[PDB]
Amino acid sequence: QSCLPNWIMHGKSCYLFSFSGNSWYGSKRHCSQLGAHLLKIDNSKEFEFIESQTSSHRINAFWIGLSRNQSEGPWFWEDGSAFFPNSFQVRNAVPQESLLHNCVWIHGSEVYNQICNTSSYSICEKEL
Amino acid sequence: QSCLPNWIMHGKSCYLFSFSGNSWYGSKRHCSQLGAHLLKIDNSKEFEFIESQTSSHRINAFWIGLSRNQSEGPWFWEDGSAFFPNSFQVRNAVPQESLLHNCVWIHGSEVYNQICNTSSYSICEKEL
Ligand SMILES: [Mg+2]
Ligand SMILES: [Mg+2]
Repeated sequence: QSCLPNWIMHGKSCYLFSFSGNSWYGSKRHCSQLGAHLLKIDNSKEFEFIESQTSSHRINAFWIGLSRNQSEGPWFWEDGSAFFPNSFQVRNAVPQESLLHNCVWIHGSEVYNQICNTSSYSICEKEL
Repeated sequence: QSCLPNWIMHGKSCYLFSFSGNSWYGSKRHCSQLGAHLLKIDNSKEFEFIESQTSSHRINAFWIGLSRNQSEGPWFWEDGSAFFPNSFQVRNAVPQESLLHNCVWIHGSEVYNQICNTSSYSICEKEL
């Protein structure tokens, strides 16, 4: 099958590495504007491809589709599907106390929680 | 190592799939201006990575670093290196007489010679 201009084909989907700063919120709207969603990392195969591109773009971090309503709350993907530490675990980045670290980005080969209104790059996914 | 934003690491190189129309000439100067060069396909492993991308963007063709000086002359890569058909053969799909189909692009999975001032997309490559 085919992907759109500037989107990368891999596996069961097309991905767009958006080198443009936005909140997680804005990054979520952008992907959806394009008929897509924030990157769901389903399994280690898909993590491996993602990590090959995120680790060659170290200067940037990339919001993904993982979040939680609040600090005590479970992580969930965009489709509402539950999170499994089948590919990565979320590294708690919080310096001290915080109720705001409720959105997830990837940097290099690691995944961190960050403040949702923080500026970062992003990855969009669209299933073939 | 690292690639420039909007470029893609694979094997020993960074690649720019450029979704913008240009003659082979302009594609060549656009690549060189980025400190790169039009795609050189060294082998099957590399050809398979490129074709994974070009086959999912079939609405258009991609200029590469292959071209010749006259119709009855050998193909060479930008670095002035010899063409050998270790990875692909150049398909001649030329419907009438022509002294001008002297530049090479990839379209889908296949490689074709074409008139050089023709507008299509391009691929830049930058070795690691
Ligand atoms: Mg996925
Ligand atoms: Mg090469």
